[PDB]
Amino acid sequence: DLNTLVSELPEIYQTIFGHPEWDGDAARDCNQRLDLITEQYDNLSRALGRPLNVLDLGCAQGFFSLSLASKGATIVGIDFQQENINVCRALAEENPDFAAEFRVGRIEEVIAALEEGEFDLAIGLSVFHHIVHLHGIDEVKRLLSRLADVTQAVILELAVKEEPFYWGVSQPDDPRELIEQCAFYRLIGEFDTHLSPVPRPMYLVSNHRVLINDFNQPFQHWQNRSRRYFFGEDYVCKFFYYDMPHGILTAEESQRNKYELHNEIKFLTQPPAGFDAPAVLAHGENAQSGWLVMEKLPGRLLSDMLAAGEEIDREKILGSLLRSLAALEKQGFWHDDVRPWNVMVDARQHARLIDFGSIVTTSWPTNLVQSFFVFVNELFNLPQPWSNWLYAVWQEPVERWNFVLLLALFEKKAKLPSAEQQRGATEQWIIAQET
Amino acid sequence: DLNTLVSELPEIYQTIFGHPEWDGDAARDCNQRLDLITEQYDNLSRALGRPLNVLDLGCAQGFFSLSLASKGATIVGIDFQQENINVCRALAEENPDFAAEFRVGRIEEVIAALEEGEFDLAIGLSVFHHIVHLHGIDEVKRLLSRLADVTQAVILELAVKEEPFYWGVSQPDDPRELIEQCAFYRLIGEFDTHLSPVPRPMYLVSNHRVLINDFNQPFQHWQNRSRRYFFGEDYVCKFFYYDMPHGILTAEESQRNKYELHNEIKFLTQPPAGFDAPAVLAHGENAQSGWLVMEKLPGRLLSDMLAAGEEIDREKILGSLLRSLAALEKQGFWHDDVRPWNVMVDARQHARLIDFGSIVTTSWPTNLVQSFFVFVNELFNLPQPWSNWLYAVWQEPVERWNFVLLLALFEKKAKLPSAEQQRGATEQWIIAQET
Amino acid sequence: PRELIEQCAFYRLIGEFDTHLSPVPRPMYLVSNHRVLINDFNQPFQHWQNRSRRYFFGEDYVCKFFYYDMPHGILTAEESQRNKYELHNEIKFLTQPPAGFDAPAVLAHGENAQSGWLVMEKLPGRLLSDMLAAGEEIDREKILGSLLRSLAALEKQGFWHDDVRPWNVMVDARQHARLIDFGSIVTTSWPTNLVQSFFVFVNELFNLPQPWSNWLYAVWQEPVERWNFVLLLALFEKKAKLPSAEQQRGATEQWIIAQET
Ligand SMILES: C[S@@+](CC[C@H](N)C(=O)[O-])C[C@H]1O[C@@H](n2cnc3c(N)ncnc32)[C@H](O)[C@@H]1O
Ligand SMILES: C[S@@+](CC[C@H](N)C(=O)[O-])C[C@H]1O[C@@H](n2cnc3c(N)ncnc32)[C@H](O)[C@@H]1O
Ligand SMILES: O=c1cc(N2CCOCC2)oc2c(-c3ccccc3)cccc12
Ligand SMILES: O=c1cc(N2CCOCC2)oc2c(-c3ccccc3)cccc12
Ligand SMILES: O=c1cc(N2CCOCC2)oc2c(-c3ccccc3)cccc12
Ligand SMILES: [Cl-]
Ligand SMILES: [Cl-]
Ligand SMILES: [Cl-]
Repeated sequence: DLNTLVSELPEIYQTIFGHPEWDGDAARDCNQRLDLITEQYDNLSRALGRPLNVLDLGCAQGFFSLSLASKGATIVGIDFQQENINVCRALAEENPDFAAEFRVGRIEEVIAALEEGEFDLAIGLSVFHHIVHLHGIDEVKRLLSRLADVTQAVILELAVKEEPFYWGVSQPDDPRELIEQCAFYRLIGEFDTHLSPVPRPMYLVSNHRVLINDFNQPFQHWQNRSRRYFFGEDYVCKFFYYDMPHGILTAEESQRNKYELHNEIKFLTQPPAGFDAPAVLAHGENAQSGWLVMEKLPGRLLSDMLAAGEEIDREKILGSLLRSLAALEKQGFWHDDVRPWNVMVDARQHARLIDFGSIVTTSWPTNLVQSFFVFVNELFNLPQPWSNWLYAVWQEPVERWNFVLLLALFEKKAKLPSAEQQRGATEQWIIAQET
Repeated sequence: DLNTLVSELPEIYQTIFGHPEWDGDAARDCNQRLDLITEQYDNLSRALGRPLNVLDLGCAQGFFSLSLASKGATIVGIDFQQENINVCRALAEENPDFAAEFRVGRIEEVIAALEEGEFDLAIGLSVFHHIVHLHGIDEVKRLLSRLADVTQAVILELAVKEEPFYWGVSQPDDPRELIEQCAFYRLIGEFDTHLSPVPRPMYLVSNHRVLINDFNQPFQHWQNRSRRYFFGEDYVCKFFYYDMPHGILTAEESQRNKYELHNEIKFLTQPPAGFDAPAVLAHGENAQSGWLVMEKLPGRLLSDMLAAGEEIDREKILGSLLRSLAALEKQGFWHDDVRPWNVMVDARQHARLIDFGSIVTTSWPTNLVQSFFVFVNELFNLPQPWSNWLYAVWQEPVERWNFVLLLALFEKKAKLPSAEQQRGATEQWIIAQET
Repeated sequence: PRELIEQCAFYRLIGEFDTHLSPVPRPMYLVSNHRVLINDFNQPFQHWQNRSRRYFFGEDYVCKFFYYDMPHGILTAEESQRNKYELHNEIKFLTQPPAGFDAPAVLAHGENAQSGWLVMEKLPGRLLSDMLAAGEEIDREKILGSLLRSLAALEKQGFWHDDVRPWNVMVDARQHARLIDFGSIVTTSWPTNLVQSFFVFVNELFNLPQPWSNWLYAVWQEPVERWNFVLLLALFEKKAKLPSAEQQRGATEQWIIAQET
């Protein structure tokens, strides 16, 4: 009988599915977490085009398991207390069409035994802090990595050290230390536990997909540490953290990240005429982070080609870059931050800027022209006619320095007088000194 | 002045009796516990026919003490904080007709000094976990035993390990480990502490009385471990636990207990004509347990008589049992589970079944006839004419096996042919093999 | 060293090397969580299951992988040798099946000192033991008849299966059953013992209502030299016409079978 199985629960942690006579007794009503979890279930189910297999770790009285089985999910619920599992099976028996199984088992053993592809979605709500408390942080991170490795998505609600209880003392400094080794993660909500005023963050995590409410796609590789890049078949997703764990970002740096991304979004959604910019496939910002999905460009980053000493055509790289810098300038745009790590080189040795967070609209623009000289020097130090080019620019009154001029003198550099035949000289040492 | 004594309380744990200006400040309102405690006070007072002497251990600000003294109880309240006792006496002085005394003392010392008969009822609400936390579980069990030994009834509210605080870690696995050595105990409610979402069970416990809301009587002995039997002057109370501590019962076993008792109740309240069944004096079931009070039968259990090798008349035991089995069968009833531990033998060597939880109403009934053969063998291996009896039954087509037939062949067994003169033979080895 | 890898899905010792530090060589293992990597058959699998036998399931194959050499006390000399014998035997049966019996096609096979493997076409359905445990609905008529029909066909060609259990039988969606573990196939009062355990099988499958009990009772009346699978199948097909067991003495055989079980 259910009355008996319920009374024997050491704790009525969750709502008893379909049995509201216990809602007043449940530690946690579960409706807020459920609303968020069903939404993420729908997203991933829509993306995969089918009902999902769901794993529920530390599933307690089965509420999220049954509730998802109710929407047509196939669920396995795991808990290490026999009493919790007894209630789960009795509830599944009241719902014989739900495809729902429950097992007494330890989460550590189950994760060691999972096979990639068995489950699309795993949920682990308020369970891992127990494992943290007994096995430590490193083991939990490896468990969580493997859980992300073998599913499409993981949803975690994580207890935090700010909670007032003795076990809080064993928690990482920040719940993100448990998951930051995973590829993709995004805070999706914050929940009241009824134990204290400190809420628990809920995270959506994946080692296989970009899971953004608007764009749900596998990626095949990813790279960095408060910016992440996910590479899919024809996209790059640029993911910025504003809110970072630990001392990582200063107020200042969070705000630059935010500003740079907002700015990249604004530039790319309304590019200037005369400039070829990557198409924007999706974008969004929230308190913790912001993201931008773009069409993916071919080639390698210039910094890589220089580090991994691969062969480069500096004429073609400089000319193509300068041509775009001049086109930009004609429309009243400039790039603050022209560096080898911001430039991509395609197979035909043509270059383009890739980080548009540093695009600005307002002795301008002499400072930028100046650092471009440095850029040129790092790119190589200067042989003729490159040195002749720089020397001609140095002879210009300063109010004439701009990118149209830089480009025009670059295109005629073979006809310009020989710098080493003049005094000359100076400008050599100035640029060399910044570098 | 009371204002002062109250402000000096380290904690306003309870409502200040008669002073509602502090109800907003009290940790616990106490009205829910009080409602339950007054009800149990009334029951026991009605059964003893007089006002009760009540002991209140760790009585804090005196609320339950004063509230019971208000209904005419004589109360002694004990607490080890001077501040709590100061408030208790000032409140008793506002109520000079209440027969109420308060003492600063330790619960451990007070219980060591109690004399049986001084107090009818003791209450210990949310106090013993402190003693558990300092002296351990074994000492607390002995304290609780002695408290049950020297009173008629004890009411305990017990903290549990599921509560979120550091001291929970010192608690038994299950609060019932503190009391299960006591004879009678029954969960009567579950209370919100305002420290957390985990409620505290309240237990009614006795080493002298069956305390069932409908039947409140001394018992003189008791026996077993999820079934208990209390023996009073003309009753047996059969008490079944559905909800047990620890791994004790499986879902399966709780449900059998429930079903068996429900079934015993249904059979005994409407017995078949032609069968003499023990009269039912009271019965009830709830989530944790169920109980049945019956008139008490004379004699000893057959299993005891066999173990303690006391002398038996197998003819009279078998015939009288068979006669009742046949009468039952005629009315469409059978007993699933005819064993020596289910049979009682009176001084005239006549036997009767005592456990009717295994009574059923639907090749039936061959399996039962079969195990009866085993029963017969355990009871003894077979000399003549017993073996001749079994051999005759074995010769019957199976659709004819039933208890009327078993009884009829048993009564004529001295005239039946000699089994050892036939082949014979088999059936000997079959039964011997189950056994 | 296998404790370091046995949690991985697929692993196979491929050699043993001299380190020049000592006379003790170091094993080399090939390990995968995604592919069956057998020198002759190299394919992804999508799931796997058990603990000295492993099963890998790919799109149209099952790979059956037997360990002869196990870590720790796991297998006795005896048990390694049974594993070896059972797999060798499954290979020999399946590569030359009897006419009149439909057997899974063999896609690859091999044995070495540590282990042996067999890749077969994959059958549809669920294992009978699962359907009984996970109490899913079954047609015992169709399961028993189809099984018996194959047991009789086998017997006609001089083959028997030693070990007919729910965990050795697969049931397709049309409730038709087939044997799946052919390591227990034998070629030589035979075959009474097997007929006997089949009675137990029948009982576990359910205890017996009519006409099932009538079927068993008829068999029990047969002189023992007549017990075989052709007979079992023939009496099973006519069980609705056989006399009622409970109208006879009867009786015995009920208790005998019930007692083994
Ligand atoms: C705080 S509750 C959370 C229950 C449920 N996940 C929820 O949030 O609604 C933690 C649950 O995990 C279970 N649990 C804790 N550690 C576990 C482990 N190592 N393996 C399996 N279950 C565990 C406990 O039995 C308990 O039901
Ligand atoms: C949590 S409060 C409960 C008060 C009261 N029984 C109630 O439930 O309303 C525990 C009380 O027990 C008292 N106390 C704790 N340990 C004690 C001991 N060993 N002897 C006497 N009093 C004690 C404390 O002073 C405190 O008033
Ligand atoms: O469109 C892009 C294509 C790439 N390439 C595509 C092939 O993989 C190597 C990187 O990278 C981009 C990056 C980037 C970020 C980190 C490292 C390297 C490149 C930033 C913005 C846009 C792109
Ligand atoms: O009416 C009854 C009388 C007794 N007797 C009465 C004298 O004391 C010995 C037991 O016992 C009963 C038991 C029982 C339970 C445990 C042990 C022994 C008996 C169960 C049900 C009914 C009765
Ligand atoms: O062809 C087969 C198909 C299957 N099925 C196919 C679908 O997955 C469930 C198992 O299983 C087989 C097994 C087996 C081994 C372990 C568990 C269950 C089955 C053994 C031999 C052959 C097969
Ligand atoms: Cl957690
Ligand atoms: Cl307590
Ligand atoms: Cl704490």
